[PDB]
Amino acid sequence: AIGEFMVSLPRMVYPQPKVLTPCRKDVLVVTPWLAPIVWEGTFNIDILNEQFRLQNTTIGLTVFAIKKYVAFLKLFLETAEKHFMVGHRVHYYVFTDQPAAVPRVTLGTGRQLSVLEVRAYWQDVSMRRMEMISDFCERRFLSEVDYLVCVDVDMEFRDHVGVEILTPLFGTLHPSFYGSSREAFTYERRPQSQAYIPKDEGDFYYMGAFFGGSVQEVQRLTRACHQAMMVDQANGIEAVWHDESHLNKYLLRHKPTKVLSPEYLWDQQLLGWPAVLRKLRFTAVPKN
Amino acid sequence: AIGEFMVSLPRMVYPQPKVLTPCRKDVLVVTPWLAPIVWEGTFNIDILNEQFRLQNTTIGLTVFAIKKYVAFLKLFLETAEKHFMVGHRVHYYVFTDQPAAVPRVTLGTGRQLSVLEVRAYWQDVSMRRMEMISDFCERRFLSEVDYLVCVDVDMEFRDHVGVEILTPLFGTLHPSFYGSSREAFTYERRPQSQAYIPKDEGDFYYMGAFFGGSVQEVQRLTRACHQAMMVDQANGIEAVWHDESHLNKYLLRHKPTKVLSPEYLWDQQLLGWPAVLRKLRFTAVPKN
Ligand SMILES: O=c1ccn([C@@H]2O[C@H](COP(=O)(O)OP(=O)(O)C[C@H]3O[C@H](CO)[C@H](O)[C@H](O)[C@H]3O)[C@@H](O)[C@H]2O)c(=O)[nH]1
Ligand SMILES: O=c1ccn([C@@H]2O[C@H](COP(=O)(O)OP(=O)(O)C[C@H]3O[C@H](CO)[C@H](O)[C@H](O)[C@H]3O)[C@@H](O)[C@H]2O)c(=O)[nH]1
Ligand SMILES: [Mn+2]
Ligand SMILES: [Mn+2]
Repeated sequence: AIGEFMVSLPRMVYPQPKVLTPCRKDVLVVTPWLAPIVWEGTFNIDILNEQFRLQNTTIGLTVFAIKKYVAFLKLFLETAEKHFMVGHRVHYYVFTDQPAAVPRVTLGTGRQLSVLEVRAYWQDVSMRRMEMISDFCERRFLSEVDYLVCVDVDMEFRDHVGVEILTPLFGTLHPSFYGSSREAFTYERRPQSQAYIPKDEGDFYYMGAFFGGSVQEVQRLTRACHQAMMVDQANGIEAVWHDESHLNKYLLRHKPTKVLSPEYLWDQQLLGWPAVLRKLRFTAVPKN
Repeated sequence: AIGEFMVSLPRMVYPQPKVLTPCRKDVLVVTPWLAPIVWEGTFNIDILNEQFRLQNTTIGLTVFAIKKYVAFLKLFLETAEKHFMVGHRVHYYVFTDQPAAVPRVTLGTGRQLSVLEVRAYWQDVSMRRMEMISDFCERRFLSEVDYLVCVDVDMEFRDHVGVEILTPLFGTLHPSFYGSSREAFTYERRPQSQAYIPKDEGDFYYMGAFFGGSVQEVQRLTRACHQAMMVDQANGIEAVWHDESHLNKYLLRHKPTKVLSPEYLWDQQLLGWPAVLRKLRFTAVPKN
């Protein structure tokens, strides 16, 4: 449950936070709109686990595995079982055109998986994830989970991804652009697109492969992006990076209440393991 | 309004936040439970003003001026008009035993003041602020304001205090203890008190002179503190720092969603103007 009466935390013994000692001096840990940017060292997971378990939090995880991408499900789900929200209630929603190709993955207690069949297939395909999350699953998600997390399938968990990410609305810093100036961001730059962002605007470049929030906020985001993509289709334009371009426009105009660092979306083959990353949590798998 | 549909921000031109450049390297800007700690340099007030004005936010400010403390009202209110939530809707609630001693202070547009008469007077006096904020003003605050801010009167505003503070629940770092280790904090240490905190617990020492949040969360806090103070009275014990001791116990067990730095509660006569304070926003007036 979100927003409901919160019982007291129990007594806990942990290191005192010290006002004159930053957790991290090498990175920005809060946005200019006072949203935490989540890096290792910024959170005490024991405190957060307590807070979220006291609310009996349920997290939904959506993932699409259409056509050949069903091959990625086994590693995705098996590593999610090792690293994603362990100890919390989790409901996986696997959207696929091949229900029989979903691997039988053994789940920990308090965790469940639903296979949701969708159509095979390009413009309706580009809008598929945003449309599916909003238009068709609206009522189900509201009844079943407190938060939704929406990720790419061509990925594996290598380390902890937990309740530190949960908040009304979050996006994730794209691993290729976190050091870039805004003029270099690959936002949609054509004013004829609903995703248009001028060269003097932009906070961050968020990747389309990991976003989430409360069910209400995720449905707001996905509905807005779906509607904007439909306008573009009607006007004969497709944004340069498809749903990611629209996600970036949305998060510019509706600031996220947390931002995940690139620990949460990394490609080691492409980008190595820089000093600023203490953990590589959720990482690209080769898709050639 | 809180928690309601949020319209898009307009286009804004402002400096890009840079991931590899902290706003502040000299202080902790986020707690281990991912609450921002509000210091100058951590927020873009233009973004925040936009967000809160788009919600037509109304802020209530409670202040008690009983017996000789009515003398502090003129400077308190006149400086609040210069610095507190300017541009936003503000409702001052002045609780006093001398309604006729409230100074006639000229208010900016969209701002109003209500004089609420209370009894003169020691144990019911110690609980007065927490009881008054909870038990008697519950319905009125819910109908009239979105956030409540609860402050001492023996104070003046010298610089901006604005919507950067607003959040479901906040406390303020006590200016005398922000560099102290938790064992040195003047928490109530007797296990016979409801305010008891052992020497190995505690995040911060919050001052009783500036706390706030949403109306719901402030009523939860003030009700809990009032109830705990009544238990102590029944058991023949008064906590070492009265309502502040109880506030500290509450905020240990119910973590605040922002923490205000000592910019927001300072005594220059006692503590000077240290390098870590870029602004002195709300400061002690002599009360001899
Ligand atoms: O045949 C398919 C194709 C895709 N998918 C699904 O879509 C997800 C994104 O695609 P991909 O990972 O290739 O792109 P990335 O380059 O890692 C991710 C980026 O590029 C996309 C276009 O390829 C979009 O622009 C997206 O917005 C952006 O983030 C993929 O993980 C699957 O869950 C599927 O199930 N079957
Ligand atoms: O005759 C009075 C006495 C008080 N008040 C009201 O109470 C507020 C707190 O008291 P004070 O500022 O003296 O204490 P400080 O030392 O600045 C504040 C601290 O000490 C308190 C006891 O004196 C409590 O322990 C409190 O919890 C703690 O923060 C004061 O600002 C007035 O709004 C009033 O209206 N008439
Ligand atoms: Mn991908
Ligand atoms: Mn005072």
